[PDB]
Amino acid sequence: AMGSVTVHSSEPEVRIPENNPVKLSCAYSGFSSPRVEWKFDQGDTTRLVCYNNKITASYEDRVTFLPTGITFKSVTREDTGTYTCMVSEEGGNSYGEVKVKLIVLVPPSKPTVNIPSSATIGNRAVLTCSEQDGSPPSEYTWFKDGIVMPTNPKSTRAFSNSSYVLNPTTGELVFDPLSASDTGEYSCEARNGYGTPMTSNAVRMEAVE
Amino acid sequence: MGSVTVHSSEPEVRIPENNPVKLSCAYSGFSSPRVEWKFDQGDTTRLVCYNNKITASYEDRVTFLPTGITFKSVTREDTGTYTCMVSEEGGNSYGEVKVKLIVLVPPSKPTVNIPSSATIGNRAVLTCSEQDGSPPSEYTWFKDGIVMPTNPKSTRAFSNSSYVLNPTTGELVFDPLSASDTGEYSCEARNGYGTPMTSNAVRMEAVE
Repeated sequence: AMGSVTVHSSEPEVRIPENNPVKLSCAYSGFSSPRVEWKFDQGDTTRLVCYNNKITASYEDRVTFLPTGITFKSVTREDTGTYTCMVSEEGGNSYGEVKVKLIVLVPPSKPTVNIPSSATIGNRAVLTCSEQDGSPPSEYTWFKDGIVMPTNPKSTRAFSNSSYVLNPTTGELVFDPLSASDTGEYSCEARNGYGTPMTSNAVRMEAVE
Repeated sequence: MGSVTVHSSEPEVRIPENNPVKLSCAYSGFSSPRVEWKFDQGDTTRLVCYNNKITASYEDRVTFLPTGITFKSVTREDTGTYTCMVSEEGGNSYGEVKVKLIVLVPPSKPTVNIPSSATIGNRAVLTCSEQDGSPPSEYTWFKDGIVMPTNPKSTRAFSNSSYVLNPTTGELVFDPLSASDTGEYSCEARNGYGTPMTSNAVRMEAVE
């Protein structure tokens, strides 16, 4: 006795920041005695949020349950993952699955930087930025005397005599050769599109021959 | 031999760059003496006076006397031991005064490589150096401007720190690095001459 069924979610990609409650919708139809279950997924971790129309152990405190979805009370950057609703028909004639994606927003924190005081004119010169609390991740913006770093060193700018390489997601800034011209107060802001972007410590650097 | 003497009023001369200076060498006991000066520093050795005459490389600046060699100007090149050498023609007698010269050059600004950050726990090498000053530089580390105790421990307000200093390498080395070590570092270089130059203060943070 297979019936023609449906399982979908108004919000295929939810987004909300830390601590606020949030509902995850899952509207299904075609089912006479359905068994709804939610499961969690991120990286290699996978644990059930709802099992047997009941919310599992680890969530009852915060996570409530409905024919239409799971409502929370608060979240954390732990909950950032893909939620998979799963409706089956008792006995198992029919079965469907909506896959909702959650992003828990966390503004970026101050980036730690390792600009070194000096480096020799000519050899490689690795500097860095990183932050690690902002969700989504940080995109980094290098400065020099406060004048934003052109991801492109060559071409028109003013920077076209500098030998660097940037990386908006590693923050790794790498000179090669290092030039006398590169002496400057370096820094970097980290923005993830959320909250306010944090700027690191400006660190002067001198090219010593 | 006949009985002779060769000495110098100034066994260890000291004077800074560009000023003229005389090197004395008063000798006695010699009837027809052949005075010659020779230069020495490290592995370089070249004659300043040969055959009672000043050699090629010096006539411009260096003049000659029965009592010594007068200059007109010096450089940190001339910093070395000068050896006067009087012999008696034919070679019956012979003596030698050994004068030491130090040409003074104030210290220049020290280059420093304090790194922005380091991990709480592992080794943390920072540095200072200067290289124009003569005599050499003795270095003085600071932290928030509070002079570095060559001995971290030994009840100094620093016992909790784990560093090692070196007044002549400038090498400052943490091990372990502690959260406590976050600070605006710098160093002055003094060689006892002129004015001591202070490097760039570089803040440093002990992360994770």
